[PDB]
Amino acid sequence: ITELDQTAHQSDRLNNALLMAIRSSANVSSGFIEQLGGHDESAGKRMALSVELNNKSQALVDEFVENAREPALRGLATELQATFAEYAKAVAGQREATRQRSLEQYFKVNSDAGNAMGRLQTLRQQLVTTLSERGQQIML
Amino acid sequence: ITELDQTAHQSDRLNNALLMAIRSSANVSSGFIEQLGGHDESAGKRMALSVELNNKSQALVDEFVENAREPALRGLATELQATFAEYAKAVAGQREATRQRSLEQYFKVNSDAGNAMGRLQTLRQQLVTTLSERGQQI
Repeated sequence: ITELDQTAHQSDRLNNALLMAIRSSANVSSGFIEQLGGHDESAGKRMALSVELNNKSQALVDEFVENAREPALRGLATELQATFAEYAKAVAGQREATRQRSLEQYFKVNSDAGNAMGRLQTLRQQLVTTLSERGQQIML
Repeated sequence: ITELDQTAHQSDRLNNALLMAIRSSANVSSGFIEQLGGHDESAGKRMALSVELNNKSQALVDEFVENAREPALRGLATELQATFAEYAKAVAGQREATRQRSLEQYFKVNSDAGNAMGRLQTLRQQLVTTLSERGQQI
């Protein structure tokens, strides 16, 4: 029954990582809105929240890769880690666009992140399916 | 295996509902900045996506809560229903502010929204853990 809890924790890492990665990009936009409204300190707070959420998401993504040992899982896990690196740099580019106070630059790397996020969602769906297949197999 | 397939469907309803709810508010803040930059066509598209995502995730949460009859679940399922009702109330306020293009209105509910998503995340974990235990209770 130890192997089942291990699969469930891989599932939680995956679902938590994606949720916090989306939150992180959302907080960048909220920070940019605060700055355009004259609240530079609250913009600073939202920037810190975005980096925090992104760093936690990255920690969970790497934990998932490290604890992935089933061969049907590791090929996708590598893809998830590479694709998340893409998403992180785009969110970093969003925080940098906030720094420039450049709006048209913000829209460019915002589309970047949404593009990479769309591929993270497809990868998450494959891994959840691989994970829960493995869990159901242990039970049968 | 039918009782196991329903705890599987229940976890899928919950995980999808959260992902779409977080995406719904992210589209509103992205839409709001797009209005500030003059990208009004794009912002209108983000608002339509946010309303559709809110509608589907509300439908998934509703179905999840109504099917959560188990005693270890009912309390947490009620907490999710309450928490999600207060999240949709804040994201709807973010959308109202963006349509009115009011920075003042946006700043009233933007913290309400973001805070509740963290709690949604917390409750998802507590619920999936309880569902995973009932699933292996077989």
